Amino acid sequence: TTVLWGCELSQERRTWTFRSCRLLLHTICLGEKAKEEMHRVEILPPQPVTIASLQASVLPMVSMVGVQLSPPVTFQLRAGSGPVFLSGQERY
Amino acid sequence: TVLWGCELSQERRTWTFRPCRLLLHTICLGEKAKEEMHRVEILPPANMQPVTIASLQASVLPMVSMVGVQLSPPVTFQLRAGSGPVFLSGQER
Amino acid sequence: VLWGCELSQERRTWTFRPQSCRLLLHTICLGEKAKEEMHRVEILPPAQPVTIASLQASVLPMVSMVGVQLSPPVTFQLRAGSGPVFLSGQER
Amino acid sequence: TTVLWGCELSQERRTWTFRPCRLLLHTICLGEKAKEEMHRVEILPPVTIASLQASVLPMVSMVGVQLSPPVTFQLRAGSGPVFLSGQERY
Amino acid sequence: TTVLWGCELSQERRTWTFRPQSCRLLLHTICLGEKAKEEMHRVEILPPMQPVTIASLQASVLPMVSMVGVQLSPPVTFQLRAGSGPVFLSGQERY
Repeated sequence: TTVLWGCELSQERRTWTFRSCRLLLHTICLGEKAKEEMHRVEILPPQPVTIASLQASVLPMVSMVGVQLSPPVTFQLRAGSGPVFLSGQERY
Repeated sequence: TVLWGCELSQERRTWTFRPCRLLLHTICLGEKAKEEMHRVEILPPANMQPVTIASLQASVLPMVSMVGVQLSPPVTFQLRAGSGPVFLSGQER
Repeated sequence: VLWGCELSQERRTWTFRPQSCRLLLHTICLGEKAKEEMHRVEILPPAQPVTIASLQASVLPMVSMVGVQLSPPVTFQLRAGSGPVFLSGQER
Repeated sequence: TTVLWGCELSQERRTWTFRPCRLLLHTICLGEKAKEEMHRVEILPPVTIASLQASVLPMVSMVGVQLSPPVTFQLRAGSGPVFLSGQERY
Repeated sequence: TTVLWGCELSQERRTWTFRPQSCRLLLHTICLGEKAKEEMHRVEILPPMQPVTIASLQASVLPMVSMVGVQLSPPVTFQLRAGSGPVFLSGQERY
């Protein structure tokens, strides 16, 4: 049974934790409100791993369909104001 | 098994798929779409926040290909930001 | 086997026929000769069209959609732009 | 068996042929030394598989395409260099 | 058993080798840091045979790429062939 999953990161709310046997991570997208500075999203333990770098006037968003993450997973907006959205599916 | 497609816009920013599995392939801006960024969401089914699946803009990225996304119906797409047209393609399986 | 086609304002359509009961669609690419306007490629019904790609020379000259499998007959149409636009795939 | 595979195309070497199995093709990338013109890469029996340009799209990923050898790539337009990467399987 | 993997390449560390029944490095994304300057970056894999180029990125053009589905057999040596970075690689160690 797969359920749709999503989150929004920003400078005000820089972190989000998924914490169902696997998180299927599909896309990462900038919101229309996001400033122009490069954005960077990392996954934190339990060093950080950078999974995406995006910029409004250069690369709207990115697809990474196929990535499957083992929970718990913490995302952090390591650089930029956001909003930055993430989409995916929980599967078990 | 069956090809699927839908165009979202200011006139129609919402669409819902019902019949097993929507394979979602690409999302593309139309040549008549104006400059502004466009954002496409999937709404949660009624039973917390819409899930953003694509951000596109004509001068910087006019489409994206997310082959491998497989959605269970009903699925409601919404054109959250932008006037469109924005197209969606995929297959009903 | 390997399969490809070129669409243009002169030749706007290109129908695939004959295993070869599956067309794997891999990439869609603008030619270096395509002019600056946005290009849109749709797939047409046998007997509403579905847009599968939007491209523009100065913004995004190609796209990969490896994984799409289509059931023949498939008719592609260059709905907008003058081309050339190329498609590639693998008859399966 | 799997072995990493790569080749480089350019005006000085327009084509490259892989043969003695499937070639898993991964990415196609412009070199930093490349010029600014649009580059187009074909597979010759031609089928165009990529268009790239340094100031617009310097590479593309094609993880999933599997080719039956022999396979000949051609730099149909542009001066290069253009790199291809993949994996020989079996 | 799968574990998240991530490395950072730069002028400082312009080469990293992932060393070892079985294990595959699943290679997911390669992304420029916001601190990378304007030059083109190119990342190779060096034979444990010439180097193989796997990505070309540039901040003002294409700051990252996804290559989900690439499964590398160790040993795998990554090299930042052109560019000062930082450039980040992400993936998972499987099995």
